[PDB]
Amino acid sequence: ENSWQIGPRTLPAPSGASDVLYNIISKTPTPVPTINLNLVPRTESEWRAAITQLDEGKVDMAREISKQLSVSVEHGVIEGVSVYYVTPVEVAPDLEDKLFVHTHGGAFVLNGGEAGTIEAIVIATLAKVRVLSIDYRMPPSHPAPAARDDVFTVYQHLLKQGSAQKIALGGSSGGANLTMGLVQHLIEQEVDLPGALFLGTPGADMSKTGDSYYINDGIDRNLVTYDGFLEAAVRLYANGRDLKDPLVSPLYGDLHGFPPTFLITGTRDLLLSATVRTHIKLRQSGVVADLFVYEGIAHGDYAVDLTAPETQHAFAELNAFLLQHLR
Amino acid sequence: ENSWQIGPRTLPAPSGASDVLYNIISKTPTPVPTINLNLVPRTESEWRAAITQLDEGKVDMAREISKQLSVSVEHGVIEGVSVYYVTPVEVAPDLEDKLFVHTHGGAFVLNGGEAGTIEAIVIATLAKVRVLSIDYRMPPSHPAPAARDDVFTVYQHLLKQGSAQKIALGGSSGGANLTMGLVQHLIEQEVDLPGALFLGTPGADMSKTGDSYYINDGIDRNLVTYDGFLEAAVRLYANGRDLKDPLVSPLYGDLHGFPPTFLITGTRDLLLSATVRTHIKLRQSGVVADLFVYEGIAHGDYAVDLTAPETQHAFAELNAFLLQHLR
Ligand code: NA
Ligand code: NA
Ligand code: NA
Ligand code: NA
Repeated sequence: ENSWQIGPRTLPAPSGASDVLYNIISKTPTPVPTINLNLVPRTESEWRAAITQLDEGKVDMAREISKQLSVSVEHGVIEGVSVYYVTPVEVAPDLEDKLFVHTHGGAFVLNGGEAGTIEAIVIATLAKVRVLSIDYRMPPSHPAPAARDDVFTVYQHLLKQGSAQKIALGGSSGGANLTMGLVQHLIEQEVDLPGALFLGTPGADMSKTGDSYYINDGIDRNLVTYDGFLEAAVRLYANGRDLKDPLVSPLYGDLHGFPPTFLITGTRDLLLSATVRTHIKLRQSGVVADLFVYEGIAHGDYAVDLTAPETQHAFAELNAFLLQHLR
Repeated sequence: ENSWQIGPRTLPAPSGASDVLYNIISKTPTPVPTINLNLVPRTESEWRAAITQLDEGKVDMAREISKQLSVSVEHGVIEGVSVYYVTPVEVAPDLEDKLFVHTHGGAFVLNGGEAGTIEAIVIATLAKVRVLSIDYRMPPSHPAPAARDDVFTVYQHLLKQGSAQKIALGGSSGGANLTMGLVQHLIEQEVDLPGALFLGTPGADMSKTGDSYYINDGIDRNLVTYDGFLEAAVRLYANGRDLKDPLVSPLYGDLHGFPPTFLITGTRDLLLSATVRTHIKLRQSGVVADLFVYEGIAHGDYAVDLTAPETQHAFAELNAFLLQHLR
């Protein structure tokens, strides 16, 4: 109760953002925290229903972007793990022998299958690099650490094929969580590390620790609130582990030895704190880490409209970051 | 009215911050907007009283830190401009021939005289570099562009003595504003630029534009709110100019050609948006710009307690930043 009671605030669309983002936000209704507050699956069957509902239309969006941008998206399997090969029409000359291994976002149970390729498609086209998106097994059907295992399995296979230094690894939210956890494991096991990491709005701390969980409650148009669904998803993922257990919230683990890391979030992101806390911990641990925070941007909004100047800039920066660090 | 109405929120002290910062925040009472809402000087006499009131105790803190850290703070005059030579006991070997020219924060009327040396002392001692803090003339007695002129006068004098490349320039809030405006002037006039800039919580856009003005209203324990005093101070500074005039809000000006820039802010900063929008605009303009956002930190909180790990880290990064860019 040493906490602050903040009165109601009024939040206008941000004229500081691009016209594209300003218009997106301006057309977004005030986020409604009761939906996510009331979406609390308890049974595996309720989970399957919630998940389907939340994933609705994702595949359609993915294919639409793919067709429009001439991105090839092809399902395959690597050592039993579902993957998607995502090839853009233009691969940067110096990224021609490089690979971006992508781990999709969503809160640990979302974006299975082709639904998870949206961000991979964005990265592929705009960062001009081939992407391999890992369709890792998720709860409720496949409790942790099935997802962790899948990412590790694909990564190990890739190292049989070529140098880890030519590989970038990452993604957003829950996938960024697996990415951080994987890298920590690799460092422990003295396995070769990726040449670079991408952590977009990472689910780095899934306990309700972080200013933005409180400050941006009702302000992040996508996650809206930690309470209800997100916490339930986190707890499903945690599978009995403490939420500050580094296996659940990798921010609490050691970040020394991390490859150069690129992080992105925005002023309205519920995971803004998770992101900047991670960026700071990386820097404090002697890691090259570049942070980008976009005015107006909520969780994942940097990869929702390819015409946003924010998005075009962000991935042009990612491209430059991959050119600098991958070899 | 395309705005979102956000319900009241509860903001606990941030466990993700350092213990030092957590205890500082935890001991800070809920910010109270009404005070700054009611502090609205209209007359020059009322300004002088408001300013005196707000500056109260600053010199004492400056002197206390100085003594405690063995920092020499010496008043002088350069071409008629009041300055403070701030010399730390330890200057980094490769910063021995370098100089950090500091422009104090406060909202355009505050921290005159020795009161302005606090951040200079923190920078000098933690970044291990000599600081020359410019005590520029401010409203109400000296309307803009007196401050602008004073900073330019000192800078021009310094270029007569040595290479601009050996000089870093910057500070926070209002001073950061002058810094941005000065560099834009220098670029226009084809004058040699500093080797590096420091923009802490910059007053880069002083119109009420920026998510953080709204999101962090009542959450920044220092500025608290834009309404009332801060707006009054901005308008006094503007002196009839539009608040988006680049001479008032340099974010709106051209940032191409800027030297490498180091920016710092935090999750609770009312000027978080000003900061990240500047960082993004700099990066979009081909400028080297490194952003640091600290969980829990509000306007200027990165230079308020030298024992905070946030502060120690931030200025160790600044040190590394100056070592890389000054030559
Ligand atoms: Na930024
Ligand atoms: Na001031
Ligand atoms: Na002054
Ligand atoms: Na940060």
